[PDB]
Amino acid sequence: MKALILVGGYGTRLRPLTLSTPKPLVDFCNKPILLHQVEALAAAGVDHVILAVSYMSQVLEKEMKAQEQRLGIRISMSHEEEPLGTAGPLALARDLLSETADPFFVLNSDVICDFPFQAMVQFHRHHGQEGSILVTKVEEPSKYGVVVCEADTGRIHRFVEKPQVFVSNKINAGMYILSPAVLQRIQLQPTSIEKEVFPIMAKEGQLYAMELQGFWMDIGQPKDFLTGMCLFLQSLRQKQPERLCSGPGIVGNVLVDPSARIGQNCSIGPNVSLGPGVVVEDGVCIRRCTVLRDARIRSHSWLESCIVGWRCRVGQWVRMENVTVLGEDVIVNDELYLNGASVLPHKSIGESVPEPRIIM
Amino acid sequence: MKALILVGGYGTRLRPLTLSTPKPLVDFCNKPILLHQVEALAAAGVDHVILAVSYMSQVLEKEMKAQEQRLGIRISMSHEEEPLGTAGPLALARDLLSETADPFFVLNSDVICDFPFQAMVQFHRHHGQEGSILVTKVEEPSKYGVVVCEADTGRIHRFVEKPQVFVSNKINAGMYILSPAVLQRIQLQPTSIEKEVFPIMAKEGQLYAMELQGFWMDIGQPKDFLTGMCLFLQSLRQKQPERLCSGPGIVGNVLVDPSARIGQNCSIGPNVSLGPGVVVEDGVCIRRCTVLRDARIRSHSWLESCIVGWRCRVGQWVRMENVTVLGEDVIVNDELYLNGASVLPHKSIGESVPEPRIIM
Ligand SMILES: Nc1nc2c(ncn2[C@@H]2O[C@H](COP(=O)(O)OP(=O)(O)O[C@H]3O[C@H](CO)[C@@H](O)[C@H](O)[C@@H]3O)[C@@H](O)[C@H]2O)c(=O)[nH]1
Ligand SMILES: Nc1nc2c(ncn2[C@@H]2O[C@H](COP(=O)(O)OP(=O)(O)O[C@H]3O[C@H](CO)[C@@H](O)[C@H](O)[C@@H]3O)[C@@H](O)[C@H]2O)c(=O)[nH]1
Ligand SMILES: [Mg+2]
Ligand SMILES: [Mg+2]
Repeated sequence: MKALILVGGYGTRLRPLTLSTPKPLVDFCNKPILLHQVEALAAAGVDHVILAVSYMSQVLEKEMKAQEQRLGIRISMSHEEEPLGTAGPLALARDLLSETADPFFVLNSDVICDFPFQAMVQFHRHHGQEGSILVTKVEEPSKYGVVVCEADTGRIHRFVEKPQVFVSNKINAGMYILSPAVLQRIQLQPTSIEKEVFPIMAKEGQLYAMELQGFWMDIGQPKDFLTGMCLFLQSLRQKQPERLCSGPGIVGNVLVDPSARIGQNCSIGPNVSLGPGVVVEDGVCIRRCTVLRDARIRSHSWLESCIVGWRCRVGQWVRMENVTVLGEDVIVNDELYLNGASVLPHKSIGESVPEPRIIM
Repeated sequence: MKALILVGGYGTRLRPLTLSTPKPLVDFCNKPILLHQVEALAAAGVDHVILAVSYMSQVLEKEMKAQEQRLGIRISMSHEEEPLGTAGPLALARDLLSETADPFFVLNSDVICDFPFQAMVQFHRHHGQEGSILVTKVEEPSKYGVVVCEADTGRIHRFVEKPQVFVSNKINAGMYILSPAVLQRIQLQPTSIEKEVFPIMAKEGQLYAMELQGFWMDIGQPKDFLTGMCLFLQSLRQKQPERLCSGPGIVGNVLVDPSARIGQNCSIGPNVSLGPGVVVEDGVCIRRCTVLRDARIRSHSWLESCIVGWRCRVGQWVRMENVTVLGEDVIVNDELYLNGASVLPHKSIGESVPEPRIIM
């Protein structure tokens, strides 16, 4: 029983945080998102997880080394001297997938959702064919590829990976189960699975469609990070009300790390996740924001729908709103108004930005 | 000796403040604008003052006779039916100035400066002509009437109401002394004094000029009101350093009324005048602003180059900048941003203003 994760890649959409660390390694509610996916695969029970590293590949490999001994599950990397796309890692790991005649999971690392994994392999055993997709309805189609879905069998009549304005509402949830019979069709050259093998596979009608229960979201865009974090905090309050912090100054659904410190006389708005090692001073209001690790936020400041990078210092009386992303080790001077600014790492801002723009 | 102050002008430039209370009654460094002038006229030793205001406002009619026994000098007013310009007040009040053969003072209500009234009056007694003006050098002469001064004879060759050709650098500063004789040049019919009667007086040579010493500023405009306040605070620091409030949480030239209450752990920036009865909470940073009376500013908020009207309640974590003006009885919700927003009285605001505009 082996599962595949397309880790790495460039991650060009989440850019001001992915300049410093790779996209699977960024902290989504005090844990990396790849860590969430491998907790799900370890909870389902998988001996071997194959993982492809096309990016930095030091500081992604050492964390997998460390996490193998905490999970107790054997992990493998495959990497490549050139980017094989998202299809080509199947052809690279074809032998280590081919020695066992088991169906294998295929996951995108940016996807966070409730994980239907072994209900999905029961679905795959029921219909009996080679390829199963996950499908979730999403309001805007053009973000993510769309499938045509029928009633009982769920056989996909027609596939298209880049949607038109009104072609369909059901979106590919980016989570697949592939048999060993499909890697004989894939080639060694760098291709992309979401467009090459799915169109030709949709010609035969071997693809079937598994629905999802709830809160499917990608974290690839920096806005999508925030709304997916809000959805995950809601569903975490559903499942584990224990874990969310309750306090008199805390309103809504707030997740605080133990090493994080909250100064008194301050309000924490809804849907806020505080990383490990942060310190929030007296009289700070922060709503719908994600603060990563070791970040200091000074007194009398207001932050709303923002992402604060690692080792960031926010001055006093700073107002940040509208998806202002701060890179790693960014120092913000006091009495500044940031609206919509994505700030590149190791930068300091002298003056306020009134409009959304990228600060180099 | 008599003195005529021109008030008029319900809607000249201080508009959200004048919607509630007439222009000479609003507070400028914890004193009304008229009260600065009539205190300087008491220091001049004038015997009777008369204000010509084209509207009968009942509250100021209470105020003047309430003031005149502390002042020691009787105060009268003169009301015209339709506004006769700025000369018609002198023509309508001709009898009170013509009954005694002494020079009389003419003032504008918006002009505030150090008033050199004994030096001015002697200067008029020494030169002995029909009218003496006070001029001052300003960087931009376009807004003001600009005189040409002869060297050491203070005689004015030319008086133009407006420039547009840069006749000179020195401007009329709103300070006239007029003889009884020039009473018969004016007519009861509506006209304007600085447009009409000064030019033909300067053609003869009866107009004379004296240059002020320091910090002339108009406070007609609200943007001009703030810089006039910041300039008066520095000159008042030179004159009365012990009147200006000093403290560890207080930075720069700050004038605090003893009834005002300032909370703990907050930094009052430079050039800030607080009204009587204001309440400043914890962590409020106020720079270059003027807070009128009974106005409460809640905690953790930042205000910079702003005017706060009477009986105002400002929410927490609010950021106000770019010369914003609140009218009377204005309540601002918490976590808002006001940039350039001029606000009408008795209006509550529940949205942030991104750009300068007027809110009704
Ligand atoms: N090793 C390797 N991995 C890669 C490469 N390119 C992409 N990957 C992995 O492939 C996954 C998807 O890549 P994206 O480029 O972020 O995909 P997308 O534009 O968001 O669209 C795809 O994902 C959506 C769901 O997240 C799908 O809905 C959509 O149809 C499509 O499959 C990511 O986790 C990334 O790590 C590569 O060149 N090399
Ligand atoms: N009674 C009455 N008084 C008036 C009227 N109009 C103006 N006043 C008063 O006359 C003074 C001048 O009015 P403004 O219209 O505001 O003049 P300005 O644009 O500021 O220019 C004048 O004053 C400048 C200094 O403040 C001068 O530099 C300039 O030469 C000019 O005289 C103010 O005190 C105003 O209250 C009126 O129609 N009737
Ligand atoms: Mg993606
Ligand atoms: Mg003016």
